[PDB]
Amino acid sequence: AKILVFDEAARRALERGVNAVANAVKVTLGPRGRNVVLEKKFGSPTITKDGVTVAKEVELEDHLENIGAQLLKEVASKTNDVAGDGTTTATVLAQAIVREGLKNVAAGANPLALKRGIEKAVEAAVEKIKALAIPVEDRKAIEEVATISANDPEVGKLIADAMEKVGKEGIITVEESKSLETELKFVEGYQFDKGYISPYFVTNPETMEAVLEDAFILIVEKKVSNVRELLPILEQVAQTGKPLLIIAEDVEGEALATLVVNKLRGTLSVAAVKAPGFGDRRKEMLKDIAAVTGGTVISEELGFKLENATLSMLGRAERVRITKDETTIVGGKGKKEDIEARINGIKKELETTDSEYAREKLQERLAKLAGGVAVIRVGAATETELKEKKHRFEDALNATRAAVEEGIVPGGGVTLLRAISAVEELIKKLEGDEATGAKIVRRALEEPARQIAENAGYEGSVIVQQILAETKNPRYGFNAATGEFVDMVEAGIVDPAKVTRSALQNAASIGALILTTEAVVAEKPE
Amino acid sequence: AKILVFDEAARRALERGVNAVANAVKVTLGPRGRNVVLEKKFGSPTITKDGVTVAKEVELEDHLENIGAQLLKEVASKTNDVAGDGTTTATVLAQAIVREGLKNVAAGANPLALKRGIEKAVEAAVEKIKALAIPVEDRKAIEEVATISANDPEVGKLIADAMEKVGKEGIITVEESKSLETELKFVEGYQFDKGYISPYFVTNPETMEAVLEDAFILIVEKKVSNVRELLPILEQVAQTGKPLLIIAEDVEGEALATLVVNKLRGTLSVAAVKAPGFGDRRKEMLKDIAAVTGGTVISEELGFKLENATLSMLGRAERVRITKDETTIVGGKGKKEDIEARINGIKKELETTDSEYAREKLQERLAKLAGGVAVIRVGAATETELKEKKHRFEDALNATRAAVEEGIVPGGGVTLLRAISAVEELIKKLEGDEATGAKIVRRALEEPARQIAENAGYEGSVIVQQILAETKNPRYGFNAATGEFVDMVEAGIVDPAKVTRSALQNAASIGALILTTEAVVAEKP
Amino acid sequence: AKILVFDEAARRALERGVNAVANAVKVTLGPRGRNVVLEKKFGSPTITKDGVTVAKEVELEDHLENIGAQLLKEVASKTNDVAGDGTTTATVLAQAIVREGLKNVAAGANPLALKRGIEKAVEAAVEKIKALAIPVEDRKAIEEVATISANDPEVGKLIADAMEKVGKEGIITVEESKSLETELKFVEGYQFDKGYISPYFVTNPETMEAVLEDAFILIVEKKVSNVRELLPILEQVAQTGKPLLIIAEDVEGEALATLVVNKLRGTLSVAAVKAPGFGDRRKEMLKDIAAVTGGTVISEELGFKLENATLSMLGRAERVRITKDETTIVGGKGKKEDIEARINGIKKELETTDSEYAREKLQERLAKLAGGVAVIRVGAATETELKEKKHRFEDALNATRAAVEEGIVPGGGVTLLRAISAVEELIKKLEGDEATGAKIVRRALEEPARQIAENAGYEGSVIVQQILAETKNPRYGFNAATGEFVDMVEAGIVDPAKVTRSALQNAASIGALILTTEAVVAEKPEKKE
Ligand SMILES: Nc1ncnc2c1ncn2[C@@H]1O[C@H](COP(=O)(O)OP(=O)(O)O)[C@@H](O)[C@H]1O
Ligand SMILES: [Mg+2]
Repeated sequence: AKILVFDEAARRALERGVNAVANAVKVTLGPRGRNVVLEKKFGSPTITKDGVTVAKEVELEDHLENIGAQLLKEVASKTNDVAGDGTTTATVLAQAIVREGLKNVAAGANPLALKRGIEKAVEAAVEKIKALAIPVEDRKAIEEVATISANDPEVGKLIADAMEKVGKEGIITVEESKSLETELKFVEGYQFDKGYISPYFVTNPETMEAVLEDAFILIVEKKVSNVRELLPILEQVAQTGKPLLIIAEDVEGEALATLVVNKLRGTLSVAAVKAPGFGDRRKEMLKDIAAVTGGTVISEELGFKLENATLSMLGRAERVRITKDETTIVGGKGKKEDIEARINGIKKELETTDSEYAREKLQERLAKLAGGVAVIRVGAATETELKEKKHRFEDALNATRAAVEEGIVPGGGVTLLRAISAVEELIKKLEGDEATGAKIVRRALEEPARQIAENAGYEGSVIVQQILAETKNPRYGFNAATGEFVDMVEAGIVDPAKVTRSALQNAASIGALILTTEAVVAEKPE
Repeated sequence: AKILVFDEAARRALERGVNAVANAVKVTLGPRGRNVVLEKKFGSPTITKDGVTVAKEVELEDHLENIGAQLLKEVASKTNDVAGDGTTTATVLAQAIVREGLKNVAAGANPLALKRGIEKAVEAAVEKIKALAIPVEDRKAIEEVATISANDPEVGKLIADAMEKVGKEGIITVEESKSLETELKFVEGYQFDKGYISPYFVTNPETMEAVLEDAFILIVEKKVSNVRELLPILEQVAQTGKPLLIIAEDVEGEALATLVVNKLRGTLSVAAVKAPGFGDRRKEMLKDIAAVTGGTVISEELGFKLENATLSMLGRAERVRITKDETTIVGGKGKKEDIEARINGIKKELETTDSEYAREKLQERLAKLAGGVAVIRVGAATETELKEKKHRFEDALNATRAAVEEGIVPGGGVTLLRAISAVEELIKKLEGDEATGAKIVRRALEEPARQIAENAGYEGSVIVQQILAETKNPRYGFNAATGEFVDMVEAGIVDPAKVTRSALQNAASIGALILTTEAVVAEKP
Repeated sequence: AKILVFDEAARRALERGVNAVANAVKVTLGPRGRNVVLEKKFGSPTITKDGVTVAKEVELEDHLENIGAQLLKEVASKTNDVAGDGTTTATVLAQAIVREGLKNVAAGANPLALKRGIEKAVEAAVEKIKALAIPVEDRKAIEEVATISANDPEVGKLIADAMEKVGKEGIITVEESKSLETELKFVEGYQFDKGYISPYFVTNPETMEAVLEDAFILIVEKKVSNVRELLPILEQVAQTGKPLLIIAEDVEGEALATLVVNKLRGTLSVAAVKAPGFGDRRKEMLKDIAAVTGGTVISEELGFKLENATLSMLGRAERVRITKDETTIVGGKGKKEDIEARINGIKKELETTDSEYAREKLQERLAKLAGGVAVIRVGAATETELKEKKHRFEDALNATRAAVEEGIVPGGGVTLLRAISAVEELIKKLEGDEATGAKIVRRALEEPARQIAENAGYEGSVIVQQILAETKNPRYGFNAATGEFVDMVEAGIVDPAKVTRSALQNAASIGALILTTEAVVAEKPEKKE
């Protein structure tokens, strides 16, 4: 029992959703976001100033409107997913683009033409972001960036060192130490891009992660779907009192169902994750895990049933962190020999490799194993003070890492504003509805800056003007925090150019999507 | 299926909740609070005059409005949590601040500016509370304070003595004696800031505590989540007929589930508490416990499984008291040797220590082990009369202890009133909406005093005036109890300056929060 | 049936209404202002840019909110009454004063004091307006005032042209032309809207006119129906060989039949035309006609018999045109002193006339007598366009009038911005809420300048700052039409000091009142929930 909806009817419904999210989220953008209250079904209410936190809690009653909300949240988040920030900024830009877009379409503008224009606009914008970016590759550079985003010259050093040694494609993590001091330690471990097969395996509802400490790592290679072939090992581990991380190529049917039940029951704290990589590439990576873990790849190939698996064929580590997009293994306890075994065998095969693509990938396995897993044990005094430093340091890390990828640009929306000039120049060479699109982007670009100042209790439009007024130094901007105009850079208010380029491109993507939408097939109230 | 709400729509909703609580609560403020009737689903109705009692029972049907009520209750209670009182007073102040705040915001005032001013106002107010605070450090001082908060000159003495000997950073506890007399004894024991992992471990529903007498103290270091590795020791202790206190770094899954079931079942009376401190700091404190208890830290480090734990590796004490925020061990039966062993090894490492922070903390461990554990065995006659004295004396203690940290000020709202002048001076240097905020706080400050007189059946505004009239002695105030103006201090109507400073700062926090609220995402019915 | 609303509840409601109207209006303010579309009961709608016109159409469903809407309308109209222009400006200033003020009331300020301060602040403001006023002294100065008020160069031109060739004491009229084009035309001699009492009088068959060259004017107050009384003069004239125009309350019966027959005969060339006005004014006008032609009025109440009339007491003119409904006496031979004394009798009488209607009647007389009557016939392709184009002319005139009266000041709200420094100085001498009151005006004074710039696509606050910034030459302002800061006066962006002063005084009058509200007694929403 579906329900069809076409043309403006549909686009307007989606927009409604888009606005629901965007309006709740943008009140937090900038140094002085406003408070958003979220109520928990059981616990008492919560108050935030974090866009992502609020975005997660936004779900609308109406199917069609919700579809828009979800659709926005998705594309918006895939910004934080590649730069660890700017998910809220992408939402704001998107709202604007959607609004003006639908307005002009309703006034007779051609959707496709608007799109062609919105795209050309963004290109020009991005190109300005680039030519405006400050590279961060020096030692001092990387440290300073992190030092700021963390607000701790020490953690800055650590983050810098951690990167210095593990490398760009290396592994770095922030762990909640128990000690009251923050230190940097280079343990053994691995990390691949796969996450919990079921959101029920989550340990912490807030962070949406599944944290396992001192657990076994059952490394399978088959599709574990039968309970009978799993109960044996599941039992041995049950009596161990320890948690279990399953890394099969997939866990479905009974298998996955059981794992989830006992997990939510308290019988056994587990978490299933799909095997890293694909094809030949995968078994090779499953071994990399067994090596650093001290377990063995239970492959049906070398003939071996699961039920006959010993509570010793499965390696283990000090801590395992599972995200919906990534699995991390800290404290690998495999034989330092097996590990160096892969590292070398990987280098040998690296000389025999000819395709640049294959090379880069062996490179990452090489950098994961070697260098290992730079860990930043975070010291606190309160469970509270910890969550704080934990978050702060973690972000500072993601920030800095992104910062290195695409340089940095002036923050506080200022970079997006400087992009306007580039869009203006484009418009002068454009005409028709296409030019209108370019104009739409140009208007959008003002929102972030404006919204920040606005949230801070200032006249958005006014500040945005005074900023665009200064043409001398493009780094000239408004620091909504102190309420003064300064050099955003020299004021330590910067953003990973990667984050900005993304938020924009993503927002513009959602916009183009909706303008090009001619129908939506939703589910009728079940 | 959520439900968004923005701008004034939201703020007004929250305010509705804020008022629901506040209006039910404030009718109890002061020496003559009015009666509030609360019905119990099963038992017959209840009547109170206690703000906190009433606040707990306030839950609204509307999600949005309730959100406000809960939000208030939280911030309001985190005053009683740091001073053991003034939760109701913080509520009243908050109601006022929220009202005037929203009013002026609706008239076009800038929220942030109002905040900036509400803040500056509080500062100046607090600063006056301080400069007006009565220090409690004398012998008579500390005794009198406690004597009052306990309503027992004897317990006052004991509390005074207990503090006199164990010291500021020392350990003091109130235990439910079996004797019909109240005494002070200086045993052996420990105490850390961690409570029952599950509210189901509670022994007394009223006091919300978990009291275990002559129990074993299974000191673990791993995350006990498996039943198999716990059943062995759980069984040995089960046949002992004695209770058990588990102090692992955490108890979850099956382990925590089983412990709770048998507890509520009657199979085994236990209670799980998380391990004190964090990190290296923690294992060091887990040993301090084993030392005073006569047990051993079951650490997987020194290689040792839990199932193989003997009913002798776990020390024991005469009584263990568990609160949702604190665990107390009275009657430590560890070898007097193992104890003095930590005391000295702690002093040696204390000379090698250089960071002032690390020092102060070894200081508390040092004061916990040494001085010991001043215990106040509480004598009663009824299980009822006991819970009462228990609570009363315990609060009196916490009150007095806090009273020593930050001095005392005139009660009956009078101190808050004296803060007005400070706010006035501030306003004269302020302008715009910022000045308005300051004015909001200034108006709020009158509520407590006013409300008290009101509840007592007098003209609030009138009394509040006659008080602000006298400029000579700031301790001049109205005693709603006798219906006469007197020296609040010399009249024994004082308040821990810490309590007051908190209630204000907290209320003003809720206020600023709501004014800065632009949206709320609630769950649909 | 009533509902009693107090405190903030009441003020907010009122404010909602105030803003409802004000925001519909402000959309028009300035050169880049746009139009509002007012639905009419039957025909096409009204498409204006005029404050009061829009304001008057606004009617809110909620009683309290509506009361607010009304109070604001009053500000609009009373300003239109006192100056005919600057209604939008007054609305904006009122809105501004109401919000900034209502805020302060919520903050605990005493409204009464706020009022006193507002009042004092306005006085100081007005005084500064006068202080910057420049007297209108030439064709340019006027072309400017008009071009602006109408927001059209062309309109400003014709108004200047006409105004010039009709003197500042003249009279200009706006009429509905028939072609697509607008035309400016002057009325030569004395003329009134009465035509030939009988089509037979016609002289030209191609123009349906009655042209009498060098003729005698017979001015009879009473009617005329009896042939007898006429014959004596008709013979005297007939023998003169000259044409004759007879002006009497009416010419009927055998008396008219005579003139016609003789006319058609060739006996005597004549034409009859009813008296100009009515009541005592056509009596006073006949005399006007008298003084202009030179003849004598056969005043039935001065003691004159038509039968005893003489060529000695007849009016004489160089020419006479009579259309189906209009009469024009060209080249009247009247005595100069008779005219002037006839004129200065109206002047030395206007200075005692109140009802603006009586001042308009006693003005078209003094206009005719000064042969100074211009008329702009506005053309357009559609009724809707025309009705607005027509209106713009009317506003431009009202402006011009006011400009001549109290002077001219720099436009674009610039002049009111300059009033700020005055209120500022005043504040330094004020205390308490009274000082707050003054501050309210201080802020309000920016609204006009802001909204103009705003509706043009600029930052209100920004522009107002740069203006208030350069304090060397008060004539410094922003040209919201070109987007450049300039000397407002030199740029030709000026406003009649009268409208400015009025707008503010009216805005401030209602505004302050509102701030003193503490209760409202309205109708309980009839059958609603
Ligand atoms: N080009 C211009 N630049 C700056 N101000 C202008 C310009 N044209 C008109 N104005 C100003 O706009 C104002 C009011 O315009 P208008 O829309 O006609 O409303 P109102 O009913 O108040 O007269 C005046 O102060 C006038 O001088
Ligand atoms: Mg006008």
